[PDB]
Amino acid sequence: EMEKEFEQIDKSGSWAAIYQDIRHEASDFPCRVAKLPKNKNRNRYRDVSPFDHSRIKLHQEDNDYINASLIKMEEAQRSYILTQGPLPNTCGHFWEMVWEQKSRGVVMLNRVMEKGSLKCAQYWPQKEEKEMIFEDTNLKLTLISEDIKSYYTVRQLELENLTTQETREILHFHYTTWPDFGVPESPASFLNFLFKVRESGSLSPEHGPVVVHCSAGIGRSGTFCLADTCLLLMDKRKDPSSVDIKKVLLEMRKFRMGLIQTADQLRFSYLAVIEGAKF
Ligand SMILES: [Cl-]
Ligand SMILES: [Cl-]
Ligand SMILES: [Cl-]
Ligand SMILES: [Cl-]
Ligand SMILES: [Cl-]
Ligand SMILES: [Cl-]
Ligand SMILES: [Cl-]
Repeated sequence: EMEKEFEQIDKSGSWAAIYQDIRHEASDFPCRVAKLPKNKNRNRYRDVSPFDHSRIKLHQEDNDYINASLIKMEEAQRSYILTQGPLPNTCGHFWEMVWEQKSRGVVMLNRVMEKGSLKCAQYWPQKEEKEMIFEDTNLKLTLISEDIKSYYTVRQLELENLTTQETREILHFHYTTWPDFGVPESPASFLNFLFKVRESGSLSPEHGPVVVHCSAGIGRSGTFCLADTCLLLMDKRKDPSSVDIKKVLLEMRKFRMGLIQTADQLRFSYLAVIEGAKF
């Protein structure tokens, strides 16, 4: 069904058209907090801001602002936090958010440097013996171990609230092979990656929402949540063919602007849902 639609769209060369339809129909809500002068250095891209209604609020007495959005997919029964790649001055805020929201997993869809350009701060420790302390938010972060595979890495991180000395194990799922240009030829690796995250238990309702990010937290990140949600709906719905990817994406864009940044990413999402459903 979705296969047929895909084939027709591919044949017609109309991905760019469908995508522009989505941009035109997308929700528009205020982002007043994100745009306050005092928050200028908390935003990686001035063009990418969380809506006020869905933004994640930090709990400590300071400025509560982080560029992150709660995407709550009611029918699919899953929530995600989408956020930008942390900046050098917001790494403490990032881990404060993970703590306060009770996240079990963090999903990273970029390399820290791509095409020789910085897309994200080095917000986790690369070496066991060199832990990170975030003094502003009073958190400690230690690399316990990592499982480096050919197309992704999973790291076992220990996050300690230095105030209470409570510790939590955070799983860091790092997809390291997203192409420098465009999207993956095949969704196979991306899909295997998604299934790994699912198998880990990180997406379970017993935990706080998974934190998903790329550089701006809308493009590859959008692809990840969109595919996951659509596959959920297909599995749950009485009539699995009734899942409309464009409608699902518009629903998600009620919670964060700009999800899926290109027609190629839209096409890739279709591809991934189709292939994933077969599995
Ligand atoms: Cl201000
Ligand atoms: Cl990296
Ligand atoms: Cl490449
Ligand atoms: Cl699942
Ligand atoms: Cl990115
Ligand atoms: Cl639908
Ligand atoms: Cl857009």
